[PDB]
Amino acid sequence: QDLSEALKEATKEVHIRAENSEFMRNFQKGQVSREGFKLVMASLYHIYTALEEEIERNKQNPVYAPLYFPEELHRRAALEQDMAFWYGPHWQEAIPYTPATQHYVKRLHEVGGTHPELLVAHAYTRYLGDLSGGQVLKKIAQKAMALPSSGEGLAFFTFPSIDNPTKFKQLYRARMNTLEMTPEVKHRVTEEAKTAFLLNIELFEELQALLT
Ligand code: HEM
Repeated sequence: QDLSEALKEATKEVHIRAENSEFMRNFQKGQVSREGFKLVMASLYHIYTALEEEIERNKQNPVYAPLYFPEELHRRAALEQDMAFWYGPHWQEAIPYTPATQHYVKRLHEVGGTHPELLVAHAYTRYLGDLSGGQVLKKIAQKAMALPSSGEGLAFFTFPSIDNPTKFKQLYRARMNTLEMTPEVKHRVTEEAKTAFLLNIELFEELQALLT
């Protein structure tokens, strides 16, 4: 079985649970507010910064190299633009760094520095989601908060270097399937993907508590 299919099958259950977290449930209903949106986007800024720092550290490592697509996928630059939009010129000293966000970042650094063969699980969890349901979330946010079609405030959800997300997603999956795989690695990669989803659920649960 291809790694791309194994990951989808391994995370379809936790994905349903993630969609139904209180925060995401409210988001989908279009009940997302500026306060809550700023919290999630600031948290993602920290998460993608860590993820991409680890991707750079392992770009030449065969256990990840086939998935090195910084021009097309990396989100740090986009999040920096969004932070300036939502938090202003001095966003760097204004954005929050929640405990759940810190925990996620911690695991990313452990994986990138000690278990790089599992980094693909984290890239899969974040990037393939961004190219999929992330586009649905983008539309909901635009409608709920009156964000312009021009993209301001939603750079994170925009991929100017990718003509068609569906096509790129198929390419990314194909390259994922070229990674040298063994039962050992496949087993652990799918397990780490479930952990990545849980880290996201825990973040959402925390943000919801901060909002309520
Ligand atoms: C607000 C709740 C969410 C909505 C509306 C949503 C919706 C979707 C949709 C419509 C797809 C495409 C399904 C398909 O092609 O069969 C998808 C796939 C995906 N989502 Fe989400 N999603 C949500 C939250 C999340 C979260 C929290 C994560 C984890 C960061 C996530 C990660 C993924 C991944 C990795 C994929 C790609 C699956 C694959 O093709 O292998 N999603 N999502």
